[PDB]
Amino acid sequence: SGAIYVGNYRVVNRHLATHNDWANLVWEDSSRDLLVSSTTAQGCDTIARCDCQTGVYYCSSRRKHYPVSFSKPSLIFVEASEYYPARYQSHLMLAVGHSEPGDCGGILRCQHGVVGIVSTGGNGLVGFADVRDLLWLDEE
Ligand SMILES: Cn1nc(C(N)=O)c2ccccc21
Ligand SMILES: [Zn+2]
Repeated sequence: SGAIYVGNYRVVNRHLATHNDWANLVWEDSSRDLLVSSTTAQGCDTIARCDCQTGVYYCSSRRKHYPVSFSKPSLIFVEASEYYPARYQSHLMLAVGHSEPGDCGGILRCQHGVVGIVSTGGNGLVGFADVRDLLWLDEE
């Protein structure tokens, strides 16, 4: 579980989005597992714009922030989980590290701020959904 609070926008895993998220929707994408909803207050998190392939993510199923090297945002295949079956997901960066399904929402961060959130993985791999290619999050 976890969200990005960038201004009056809550960024969540689409598969973990609440009735309130859909009742106050902005943008969503099934192939990216990303949903942005509206908020009644500006947030405490800033977004990264960069091509960094290193940072740190929160792994809830360890209560640890792990340093990680991670791929650039691109197309990958995922295996069956509690939410989705074995499918492909886009704009998804991968790294070596522990992730279960419940680790989704945990933030990934580089020097430039928030890179994205846990969304995918398996077999000592963790997959992050990129929010760096969503520049509109900073404004409006
Ligand atoms: C981080 N993570 N997200 C999923 C998913 N949404 O299917 C997954 C599945 C297996 C292992 C790790 C995983
Ligand atoms: Zn950075």
